[PDB]
Amino acid sequence: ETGIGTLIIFIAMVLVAAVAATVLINTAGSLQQRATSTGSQTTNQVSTGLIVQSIYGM
Amino acid sequence: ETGIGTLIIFIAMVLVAAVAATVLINTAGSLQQRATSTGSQTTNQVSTGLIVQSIYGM
Repeated sequence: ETGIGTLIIFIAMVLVAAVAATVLINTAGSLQQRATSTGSQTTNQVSTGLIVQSIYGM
Repeated sequence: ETGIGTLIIFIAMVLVAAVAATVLINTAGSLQQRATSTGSQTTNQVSTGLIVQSIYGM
């Protein structure tokens, strides 16, 4: 009967959907750390600087 | 999955803002030295002079 064949494919459908879910989570986690670090590094880059007061010679 | 594309463009937005920041700082530093030197050179120019006391002939 059709009942047996339906159950077999059902298991396969669940496993496939889990794979695509894993890709999206892993990619978002990788891009999270890069975007956070870039923002913090740029903030330090703009604000920091050195200034010359006076120059003397002998 | 709108979250993925958001993070990618975010990185680019930060980098562009850093470029425009650099231009303004570099230009102000260049104009600083010219404006300082011109003031001091003019102060010397106005105040300095020579005077003739007396002239004799033989």
